[PDB]
Amino acid sequence: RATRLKRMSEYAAKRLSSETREQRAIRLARMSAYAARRLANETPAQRQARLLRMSAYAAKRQAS
DNA sequence: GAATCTATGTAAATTTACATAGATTC
Repeated sequence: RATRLKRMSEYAAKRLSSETREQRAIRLARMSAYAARRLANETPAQRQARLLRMSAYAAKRQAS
């Protein structure tokens, strides 16, 4: 696992550092579309858990 | 406070694209 995960991270990082502007823009656009649909399709339970995590993070940022 | 976007990790189909956590933007 560690040997696989380390090598996976190396491959990913290597791809990322060599991305063209266009490749990065595409990847980010796809991620923002993915997040937006996840947000659109959230259940009431998922929404509540998310808002609680976000308030926890905000409080944490506030304290440091 | 909450919407929105993104850096990071890695499950699943070497490379894609998913998924989470958390950072930014409003």
